[PDB]
Amino acid sequence: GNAKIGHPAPNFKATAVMPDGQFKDISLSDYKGKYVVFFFYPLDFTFVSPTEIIAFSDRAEEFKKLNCQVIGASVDSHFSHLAWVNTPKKQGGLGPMNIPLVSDPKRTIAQDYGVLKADEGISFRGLFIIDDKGILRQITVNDLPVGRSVDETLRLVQAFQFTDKHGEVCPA
Amino acid sequence: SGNAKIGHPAPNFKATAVMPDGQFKDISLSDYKGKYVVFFFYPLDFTFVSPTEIIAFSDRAEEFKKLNCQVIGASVDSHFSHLAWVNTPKKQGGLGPMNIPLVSDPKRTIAQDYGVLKADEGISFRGLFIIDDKGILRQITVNDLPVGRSVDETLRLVQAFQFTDKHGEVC
Ligand SMILES: *C1=C2C(=CC(=O)C(O)=C2C)[C@]2(C)CC[C@@]3(C)[C@@H]4C[C@](C)(C(=O)O)CC[C@]4(C)CC[C@]3(C)C2=C1
Ligand SMILES: *C1=C2C(=CC(=O)C(O)=C2C)[C@]2(C)CC[C@@]3(C)[C@@H]4C[C@](C)(C(=O)O)CC[C@]4(C)CC[C@]3(C)C2=C1
Repeated sequence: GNAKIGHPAPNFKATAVMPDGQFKDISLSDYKGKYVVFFFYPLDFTFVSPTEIIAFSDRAEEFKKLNCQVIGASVDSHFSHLAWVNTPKKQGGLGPMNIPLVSDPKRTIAQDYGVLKADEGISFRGLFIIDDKGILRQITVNDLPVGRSVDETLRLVQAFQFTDKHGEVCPA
Repeated sequence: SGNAKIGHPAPNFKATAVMPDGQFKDISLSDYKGKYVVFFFYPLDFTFVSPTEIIAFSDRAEEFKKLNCQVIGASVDSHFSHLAWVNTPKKQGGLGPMNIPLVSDPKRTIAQDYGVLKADEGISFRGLFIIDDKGILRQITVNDLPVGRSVDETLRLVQAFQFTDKHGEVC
């Protein structure tokens, strides 16, 4: 792929299901000026991914206080994403979302980020931290069965922002 | 770039390491088949953020041993540089005695194989890799230089891969 630490994160333009439940075409570059956590999950209607997606959505306000946009993505269609959102939470659905979910049906976004599992056409569990100038700061890739931690992601986002700011702090 | 791919054999290496007993030894990743491995890079010796990470992994090595997991650190510095840093007491800014081996990658080929060499600076990013007991790469972590890693998160990951190893085995 083309995701390199210290280089601009690969842009994308893709259809996402938005928190209001409608579809919108969004780009990574829409979020310049804010940190971005961009994470891939393999497929909709699976059993590890919902724990992660719901945790990032549930805790979205902790990312907003860090001026950080969270974006999820999978190769499944945006229609499939919405179907999972609309499945009742008590029956296994995602329920209402506080984060957008991108659809990568051509697999080009997962390829650009180096996380496509080529022999199956789905993404590994890749997570990327992109700073407010668009520069990639952190790469995380898990094999399919093992989920990610919102606590760890918050730790990293905050730590990068602190080290970003150290040199402009008042010298008193 | 690099040859580290999830679900494929982790790139092998053979390199001089400073072992916990203070001796040099040429070791290979394949020496540790039968154990999980946490293999982590740091940019260079005698720095500020890196010793806190290295000491944290060394101090907590028993928690990895209980998971049948070997921890190995690495940088492009010479094996003499590693040994001098170990022989510098922690209270004077050194590493002090270590419970983990520290690999020397002076030709930068290990960092290149793992995709973590920072071009034109000749140092590695803060890369960390989790390799299972069959030598297969399960997890990739790469931090830009300013931000360190968490032993807690690394243990959570090792535990989680070992958990999922307990179902779905075909052979
Ligand atoms: C941080 C602060 C400063 C004052 C201050 O009241 C304050 O609240 C904060 C947080 C000082 C000490 C004030 C003076 C400057 C800003 C100077 C002066 C300079 C001409 C300016 O006014 O912008 C240029 C910047 C410079 C040299 C650095 C910061 C600070 C020393 C300063 C930072
Ligand atoms: C599991 C598998 C094996 C191959 C394989 O392609 C595969 O998909 C799975 C799930 C191997 C590596 C194949 C060879 C055997 C089956 C051997 C050979 C043996 C003669 C047989 O054919 O059954 C006897 C069993 C033996 C020695 C152990 C398993 C495996 C090494 C194997 C398991």
